[PDB]
Amino acid sequence: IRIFPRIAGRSYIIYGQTSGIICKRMEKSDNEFVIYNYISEHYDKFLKKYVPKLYGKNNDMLLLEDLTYNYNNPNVMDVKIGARKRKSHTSGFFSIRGYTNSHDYKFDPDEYLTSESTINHIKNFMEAGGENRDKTKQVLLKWIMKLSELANDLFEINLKFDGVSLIFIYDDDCSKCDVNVVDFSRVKLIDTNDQMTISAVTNLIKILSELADNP
Ligand SMILES: O=P(O)(O)O[C@@H]1[C@@H](OP(=O)(O)O)[C@H](OP(=O)(O)O)[C@@H](O)[C@H](OP(=O)(O)O)[C@H]1OP(=O)(O)O
Ligand SMILES: Nc1ncnc2c1ncn2[C@@H]1O[C@H](COP(=O)(O)OP(=O)(O)O)[C@@H](O)[C@H]1O
Ligand SMILES: [Mg+2]
Ligand SMILES: [Mg+2]
Repeated sequence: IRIFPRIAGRSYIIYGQTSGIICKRMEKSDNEFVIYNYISEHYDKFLKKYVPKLYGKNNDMLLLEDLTYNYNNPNVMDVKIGARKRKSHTSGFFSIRGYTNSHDYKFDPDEYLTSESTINHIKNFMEAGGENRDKTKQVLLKWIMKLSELANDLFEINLKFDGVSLIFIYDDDCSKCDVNVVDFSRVKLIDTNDQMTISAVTNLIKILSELADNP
């Protein structure tokens, strides 16, 4: 058994016994599985664009696509865009839960931040990408392109995305990047769209667009 280098969460996550798969234990209920299936049947396009593939279930374990698999030198950031259980967001509209090398910058997931500190932590996450500005702003722009489409699509989806995170990834060489939505354990059916979750994504798009544009 090989422990998966998580960025955040308390969940039991291991490498699969084969390439490109992780096993996440459903700790408290099978609700994450129920919600993958429900999204599979009602919003399959959403599942295809924005969510790691669910290959299968093994008792309490989900076999998930390893979002880090195709990266020589992956940098990962977990941002919670869904509602916290109780507790307000550490950055108002969202909470950064962790990032690759966040220890080196004295990052603390319990610390409520100003806009300045929030933006500095995202700048911190981007430092591994090096001083070549053209290729780091390409990463920012590919993230903005997918996040924009996600915020657009969220208006047409009647789910409360309580607890869901965005996983931002980029390779050290800035050759490759992505962002995807994870963690549906606390997602709920509702009769409208999720304005809190949409505001989290639009606020991130704002921050990233400010970085992509600064000189
Ligand atoms: O991620 P969602 O679901 O929102 O809730 C998590 C909660 O976050 P928030 O909701 O308070 O942000 C964490 O509290 P934090 O240390 O961040 O204050 C809990 O430690 C964690 O429960 P744990 O697994 O530790 O028992 C929850 O996950 P779960 O309920 O899916 O297990
Ligand atoms: N499919 C995935 N591929 C790669 N890393 C993942 C994947 N899903 C989760 N992770 C990693 O695991 C961490 C916790 O994921 P999450 O599903 O939110 O667990 P929890 O429900 O315990 O919060 C993330 O911060 C990320 O580092
Ligand atoms: Mg989580
Ligand atoms: Mg969870």
